[PDB]
Amino acid sequence: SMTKTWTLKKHFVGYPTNSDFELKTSELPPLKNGEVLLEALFLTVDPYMRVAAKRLKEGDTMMGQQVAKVVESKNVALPKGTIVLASPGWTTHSISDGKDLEKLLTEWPDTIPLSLALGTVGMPGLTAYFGLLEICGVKGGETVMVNAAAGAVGSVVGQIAKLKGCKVVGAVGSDEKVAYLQKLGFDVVFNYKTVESLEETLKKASPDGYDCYFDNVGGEFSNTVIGQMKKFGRIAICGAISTYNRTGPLPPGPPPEIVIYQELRMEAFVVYRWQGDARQKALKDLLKWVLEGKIQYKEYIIEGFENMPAAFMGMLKGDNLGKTIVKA
Amino acid sequence: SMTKTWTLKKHFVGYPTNSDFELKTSELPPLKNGEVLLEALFLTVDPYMRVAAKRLKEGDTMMGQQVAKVVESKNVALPKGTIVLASPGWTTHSISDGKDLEKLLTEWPDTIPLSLALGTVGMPGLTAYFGLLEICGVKGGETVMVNAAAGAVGSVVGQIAKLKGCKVVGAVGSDEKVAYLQKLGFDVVFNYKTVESLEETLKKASPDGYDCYFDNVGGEFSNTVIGQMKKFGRIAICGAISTYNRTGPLPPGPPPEIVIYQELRMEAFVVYRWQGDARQKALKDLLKWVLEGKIQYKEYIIEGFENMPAAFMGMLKGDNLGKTIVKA
Ligand SMILES: CN(Cc1cnc2nc(N)nc(N)c2n1)c1ccc(C(=O)N[C@@H](CCC(=O)O)C(=O)O)cc1
Ligand SMILES: CN(Cc1cnc2nc(N)nc(N)c2n1)c1ccc(C(=O)N[C@@H](CCC(=O)O)C(=O)O)cc1
Repeated sequence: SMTKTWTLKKHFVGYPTNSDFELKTSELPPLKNGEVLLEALFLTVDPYMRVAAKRLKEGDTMMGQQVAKVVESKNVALPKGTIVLASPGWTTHSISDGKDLEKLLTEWPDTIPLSLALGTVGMPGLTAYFGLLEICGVKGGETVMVNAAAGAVGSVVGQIAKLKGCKVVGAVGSDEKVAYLQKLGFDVVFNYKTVESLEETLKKASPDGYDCYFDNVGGEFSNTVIGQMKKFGRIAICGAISTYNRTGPLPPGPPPEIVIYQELRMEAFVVYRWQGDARQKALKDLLKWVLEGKIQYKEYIIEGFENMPAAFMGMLKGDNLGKTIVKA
Repeated sequence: SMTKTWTLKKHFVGYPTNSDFELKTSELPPLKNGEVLLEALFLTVDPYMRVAAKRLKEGDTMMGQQVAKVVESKNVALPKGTIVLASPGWTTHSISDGKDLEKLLTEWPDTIPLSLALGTVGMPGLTAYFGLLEICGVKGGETVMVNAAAGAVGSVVGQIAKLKGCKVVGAVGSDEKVAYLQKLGFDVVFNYKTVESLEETLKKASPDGYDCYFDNVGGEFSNTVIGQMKKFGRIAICGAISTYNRTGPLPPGPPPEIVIYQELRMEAFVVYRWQGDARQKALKDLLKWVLEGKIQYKEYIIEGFENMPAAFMGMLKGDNLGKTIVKA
């Protein structure tokens, strides 16, 4: 069949632009014995792609995951109609030998969008789950500071915190996202772009300090939060989105004297560290909390594979409310 | 009784200079019931004093620990002749009620200098012990990077690593210190002030990266080490000496894409976190290893209390081979 594919025409300089992407059309070969042909239903765009694109050669397909369905099959374990998670990149059709695929939860109901398998009940949600429960290690009652809180990771971090008995403080970059998070049960939410002083806003948000810091942003924002950590405070380093598009050198590191005196623990992680039983268990817990209403979700769905570069750029700028998903 | 005290005349700018200190003489009050008069035998100078001095008021005594002897006693628990660790600051004589004192290990032998209680078999050695064995969590076979490696901390870090079955790489500030660490069993030792490229020297010392980083220095040196940590590498943040005498703005932080991609664990600590049986067992272990030859030591004894500022400045600049101690 035919397929459309987004490739990296030019390595990004600062924020990506439209000319950095090129759409190519091609004819895929026939299926070989044991292979399947997959048709993309929903594709995701995520901040990590900004970092990962730097390792590609120009002309290479953009990396990324998708929900797809088997439309032709020479693999009896993956008959036509099967829905799978696949990571062929930004492409509408692809061929897989079945080994790099992942079926959805067998209990996946029709009452939630399939696209949540790329979001709250997918890798972003699993990232919040392990970053909070394992890396931060919350037990109950802690005060958690989480930035980029309106994204699919931060929004799930705060809600898992709330249903575990923890106070939550969230930072976002738009008053529109401020209201969205209050509805989700966040104790405090503020717009970091507009607050007069971040240090004063954080101190008022919790004069007692912060036990845990789920950090997606990094940079100067993290230095301010670090100064307000309690002793033995834990920092989960999930991302540094504020530096991914940087043209200049990295900002100053956190004041080492504070870090040592407070004896902070700071561990970075990637969701792929957990597999097997641990990963399956977390997925089921996320699905359960979605059905029970403890974890709400919101999506920004963009129609058209042709608009994937636009969805990626809007997502990086925070212009989209909810998980940015492209519908093929 | 009379005493001499070194005070902070002016807050340091960059490295200290002789004019930043002022020696004073005073008359101590009579011993009340339950008190002792302590005569300093050995006083230590250590890098942390540079940071702590910023919090002092001008005129205040410089902080620090000493090995002292009871020369007059109204406390039956501390008779005349008892050797204690005390922290009255840079002073030759002081009065204590006994609650803030620490007796030496009951098994302390007459075959080692008493000044080791301020070094290898004191707080520097305990910092190396807990930092390496618990914060880094060396298990045997790992490769360890330790800077400020010729100090009492770094020298103990490397030798505990050697006796636990690890490969050890050490950076130092002078050619003379390179030879000393070679004799102690360090696998690789180098002078970071004279190498063409820090990145290349570290690569050659361990082409496959570093499992553990015992960090006393921070700054740019640590950014380079972080770029060569293995996946799940662990960093014990003990000090940030490169920033203590800094004059310019703080250096950039570590590249978070490397920290996240490698999933590094980075925890700061201070030796006071461990007390009681844990601290006492560590001290006995250090004493054992010294008596077995598994931990060699070197001291740079400067004679004269009047030379304590010079000892402190030479120690800060890397001029002294071995733990800097002032003999009263
Ligand atoms: C699949 N996955 C794991 C993950 C993490 N880091 C990686 N890093 C690299 N280099 N490569 C990977 N494949 C990779 N994968 C993900 C996917 C999305 C998000 C994430 O943070 N998504 C945004 C999406 C924001 C939005 O769409 O509005 C969020 O904040 O929820 C994190 C981890
Ligand atoms: C007593 N102690 C614990 C410690 C650590 N940080 C502190 N920081 C502050 N502000 N205050 C303290 N009392 C303090 N104490 C110490 C003492 C010395 C060294 C230390 O690093 N000494 C140098 C001495 C170098 C030399 O003499 O050559 C070394 O590397 O061995 C560390 C911890």
